[PDB]
Amino acid sequence: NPYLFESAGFASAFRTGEGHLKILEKFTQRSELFRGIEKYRVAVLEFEPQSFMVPNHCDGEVIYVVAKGAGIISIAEQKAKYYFVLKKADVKRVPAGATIYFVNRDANQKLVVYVLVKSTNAPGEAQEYFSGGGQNPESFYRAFSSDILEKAFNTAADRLERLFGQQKQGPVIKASEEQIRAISQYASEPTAATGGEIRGPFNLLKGAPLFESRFGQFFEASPELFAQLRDLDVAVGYMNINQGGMVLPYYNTKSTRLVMVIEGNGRFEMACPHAGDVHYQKVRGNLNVGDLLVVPAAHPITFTATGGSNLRMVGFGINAQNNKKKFLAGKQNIWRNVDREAKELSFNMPGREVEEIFQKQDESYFVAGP
Ligand SMILES: O=C(O)c1ccccc1O
Ligand SMILES: [Cl-]
Ligand SMILES: [Cu+]
Ligand code: NA
Repeated sequence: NPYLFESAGFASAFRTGEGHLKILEKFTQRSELFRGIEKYRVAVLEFEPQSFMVPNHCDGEVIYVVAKGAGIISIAEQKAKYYFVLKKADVKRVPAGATIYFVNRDANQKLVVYVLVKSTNAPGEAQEYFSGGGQNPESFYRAFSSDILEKAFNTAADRLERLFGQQKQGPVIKASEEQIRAISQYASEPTAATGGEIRGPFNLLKGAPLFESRFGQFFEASPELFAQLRDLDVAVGYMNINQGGMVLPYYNTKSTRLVMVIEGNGRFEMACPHAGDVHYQKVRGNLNVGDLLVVPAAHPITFTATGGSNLRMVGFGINAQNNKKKFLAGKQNIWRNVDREAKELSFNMPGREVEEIFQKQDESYFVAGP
């Protein structure tokens, strides 16, 4: 099964006592089937209580989704400073090359963010550039010659050796309660909101889901409605399947989805046709917290919640503009927009009987699972 990337298969670019980054392999290293998603990476960042990330920029465009906890993100640009508060299920776009850091200000709970990265240059390559730090993480200022740094900073070499030579604790480090309180104060300060500014986070569970029943909900932030997604042609979806529920089988017309488990457990089945006559392989598996599943566009799929909790999933939708979900069963489904004769011809069954079978399910979207 090339579609399922267990959390264990993720690579760990850094790990400290205060945090870690896990990132998926370039999808094209797994399979040539993934040439369509070559520009994209998925990562998980975790911060321990009272932690701070050394300032750095990512060369890729980034979307962060808060999976667990609470915190702050700050952004330092040439001509602007931002602070935003991050809560569970908030989503935040960070422009490529923006210098950022995070703070987990909570004393007890980890802050866990799931990350989509879209490359701009070579497909799928993603790198952090530590402006902060010194020895570990290595600051990029150490790449420049001393004669250059001295002129640039108008300072003697010995002050610069001290400046870039004392950080050794790695990319995520402890911050004191007091340091945190002071950053919290700077973050709560009112600013002048301009046009052209980086936009703050939006809650994915805000307002009305795109569809629901008693057994689940699908929320989505589409690129049509969110300018900070529009230029990447990305949608962010949130699937909340009630304990013991399922989503009815469906396909996305246009948009391949990179699906990460937030909470709970489940399983899935997908149909995949990837000259003799077309055959659809059964792609099947289980899902745990932190797993990634690639759901290619046009592929029929169902997710089943298993265990004693809801199955909660976030999906990064690519090529998302005008995407729709075609449901394959339930009251509201594609066959409602097919007339009798075509049902009859299609299944070689008298048409009224096809209608009867297709209308037995009075519920839509989500139902009691097997
Ligand atoms: O949009 C999807 O098909 C999807 C599926 C599972 C989880 C989140 C999602 O956005
Ligand atoms: Cl017939
Ligand atoms: Cu396929
Ligand atoms: Na017929």
